[PDB]
Amino acid sequence: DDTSSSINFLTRVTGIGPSAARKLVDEGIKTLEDLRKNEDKLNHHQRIGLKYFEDFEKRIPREEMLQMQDIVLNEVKKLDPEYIATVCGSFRRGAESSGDMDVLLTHPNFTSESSKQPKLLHRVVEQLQKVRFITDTLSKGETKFMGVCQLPSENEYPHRRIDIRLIPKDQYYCGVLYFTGSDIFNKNMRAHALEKGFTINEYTIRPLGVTGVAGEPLPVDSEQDIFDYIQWRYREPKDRSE
Ligand SMILES: [Mn+2]
Ligand SMILES: [Mn+2]
Repeated sequence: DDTSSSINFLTRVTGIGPSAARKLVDEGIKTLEDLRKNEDKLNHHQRIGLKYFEDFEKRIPREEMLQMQDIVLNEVKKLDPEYIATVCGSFRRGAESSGDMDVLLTHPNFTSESSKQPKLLHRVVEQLQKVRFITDTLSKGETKFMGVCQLPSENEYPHRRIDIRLIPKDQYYCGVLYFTGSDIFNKNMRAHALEKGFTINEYTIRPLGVTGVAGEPLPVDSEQDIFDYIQWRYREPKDRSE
């Protein structure tokens, strides 16, 4: 009812999951002013979401993402040019506006065999924070970081969501592909690959076999190699709507 209407509002909060939104109702937390008066019931994540609830509802204009991406890129280069960093999402596809910035990141040092190099990501984050670009963190794993950022005012920008992922270099490409979408796109493509006897995922492309349950990741060094294995002309991201 007008109360279910309540849980619906909660979940609008980044961090607030249903079961998590639910209990807060059983606590008599419904509107938002409720929540502000009740930070203590919330985790760091949720607190942040709450913190930026408004802004988080606003969309990112690509004139904005552009500058974002430049900042992110120039910072990572200065730390180690051997760093690969690509802003994926519809944004990559040319989208006129975006919801959040999401950066895929890699390094040759780091590969699907290593698997343990937090410092790799961390250093970036830190450099970003030092920059005053990242501004808060919702969470922050060895391999992933979700947070907030903001362009630099000279006089102000909204705070945006940002995600940074660390992928082993031998998996990066697929991943870039993958986070590039669109979803149909991925779908049609894995579909195709399959015709051609190949199985793709966000991590790797693999040849199938008899009975079907098969594989063993082919080497990828670019998105192109993906398309090449499946012998499909290469689609630049803009041409990826489907
Ligand atoms: Mn995202
Ligand atoms: Mn703001």
